[PDB]
Amino acid sequence: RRGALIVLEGVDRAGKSTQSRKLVEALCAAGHRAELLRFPERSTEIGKLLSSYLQKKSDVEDHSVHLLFSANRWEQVPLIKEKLSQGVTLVVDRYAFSGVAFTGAKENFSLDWCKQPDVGLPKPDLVLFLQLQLADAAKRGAFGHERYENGAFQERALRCFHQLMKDTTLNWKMVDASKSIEAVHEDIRVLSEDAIATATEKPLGELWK
Amino acid sequence: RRGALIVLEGVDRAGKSTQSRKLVEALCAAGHRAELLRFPERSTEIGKLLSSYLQKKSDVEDHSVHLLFSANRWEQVPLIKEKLSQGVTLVVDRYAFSGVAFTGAKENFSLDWCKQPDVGLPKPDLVLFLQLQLADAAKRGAFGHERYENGAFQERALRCFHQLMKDTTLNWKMVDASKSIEAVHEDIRVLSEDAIATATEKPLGELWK
Ligand SMILES: Nc1ncnc2c1ncn2[C@@H]1O[C@H](COP(=O)(O)OP(=O)(O)NP(=O)(O)O)[C@@H](O)[C@H]1O
Ligand SMILES: Nc1ncnc2c1ncn2[C@@H]1O[C@H](COP(=O)(O)OP(=O)(O)NP(=O)(O)O)[C@@H](O)[C@H]1O
Ligand SMILES: Cc1cn([C@H]2CC[C@@H](COP(=O)(O)O)O2)c(=O)[nH]c1=O
Ligand SMILES: Cc1cn([C@H]2CC[C@@H](COP(=O)(O)O)O2)c(=O)[nH]c1=O
Ligand SMILES: [Mg+2]
Ligand SMILES: [Mg+2]
Ligand SMILES: [Mg+2]
Repeated sequence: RRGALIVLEGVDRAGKSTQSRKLVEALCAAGHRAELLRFPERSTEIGKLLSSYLQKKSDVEDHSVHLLFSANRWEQVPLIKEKLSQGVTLVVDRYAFSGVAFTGAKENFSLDWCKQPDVGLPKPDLVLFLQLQLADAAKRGAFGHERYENGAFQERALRCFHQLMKDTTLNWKMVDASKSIEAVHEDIRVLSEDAIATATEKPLGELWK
Repeated sequence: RRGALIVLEGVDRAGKSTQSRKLVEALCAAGHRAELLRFPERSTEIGKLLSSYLQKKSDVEDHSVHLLFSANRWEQVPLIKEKLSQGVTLVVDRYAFSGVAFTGAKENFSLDWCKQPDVGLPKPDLVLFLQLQLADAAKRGAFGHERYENGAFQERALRCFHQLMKDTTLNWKMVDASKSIEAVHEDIRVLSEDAIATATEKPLGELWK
């Protein structure tokens, strides 16, 4: 009985990390085997290049960095497939969607080109998109100092996210991330319990193919 | 008057590195501004991951390593465009073709998927393919100990190379690499002088688009 692959995507400060963490804790408290993953995963060789780039300690050509973000997901595929096959549900804090939306926000990057490297990755059974008015998201304190942490770039990534959501091959679920942390959690949790109960029914798919 | 982008591809031990070196020396002796590049370029962060992988000091998931080889070319695009625009012809010892042929030789890698990351790179004005009977190429001493240095894998990369050569958007030129080092050089050199003289006539193209 395989585990489910559940991804959280969403506007900046939309609550992806808080909800990913709470979701795993709640699933495990309700007797599921669930573990948390995030992207980028900064602990590998690739991830350390990505962390330095996001912190602006290094500059990386735009196509190269896009490919490194994708490679960073592929290096985890063997582990993802193994965990799911063993019945462990995986909750993932950002995935290929963020990859495509962020590079796709830069000038002269087509969505098609941005998606290709991630074609074939493990297909999520559930993709939650935490929706929040960009302005309320900036009221969630203030912008950090990493790359992309500005208003104009975020609006352009949001547009790309909306294009990806026309992709009917994927089980997208909109979440109203403007509610309290606990109210948002309870929405996410019920949609996740549903997905887990149906993921044991059809094999793990392949993304964008 | 832009420089030309000339790539050498070819079967193992076909003579790509020797000819790349001789070609640059001859072009410069004949008053051209020409410089040598190679892929993978093992001096960058990415290139050191690639060198360790090829030497088998490290194992890398197959999709991730394919993307790293491509990223390794994109990190050099800014320099490639700048050099060509300044009138410097660039002689390149392996390029995206080797990227696609080598991963494309592994099971379950489609040529389409393998080409995507390199879509958009600077399009070579001339692609020389050094042809040699795989057996005569093994008579060029013996196999080293790096990855892919075996007979069965080389035949499968050669097949992929032949599929890429049906790509009429590219100026492929077959070279008979079984002749002497000097005879092969003289063939390559004349085809290169021709390409350089025509590359000042149309803008640098984009690969596979
Ligand atoms: N529903 C919520 N209401 C109010 N504040 C929240 C809510 N969810 C999270 N926060 C706070 O807002 C900040 C961002 O939350 P976080 O879960 O880190 O978002 P995130 O989407 O992962 N951000 P990022 O990784 O920067 O895109 C943190 O201080 C959270 O405590
Ligand atoms: N035309 C030739 N005839 C005979 N030996 C040659 C010829 N060209 C190169 N060699 C020798 O064959 C070996 C391989 O040459 P090299 O130029 O390094 O090939 P290469 O294609 O770059 N190999 P690789 O990088 O391993 O695919 C070297 O010892 C060369 O001196
Ligand atoms: C997964 C992924 C992410 N991104 C961006 C989103 C914001 C930043 C991470 O920020 P956090 O580490 O704070 O989640 O990195 C990309 O540009 N491409 C990708 O493939
Ligand atoms: C450019 C490139 C190369 N290759 C392989 C060809 C043989 C080895 C390099 O060997 P040499 O360093 O000895 O040329 O690396 C890939 O697998 N993908 C690529 O994108
Ligand atoms: Mg977060
Ligand atoms: Mg060589
Ligand atoms: Mg396509």
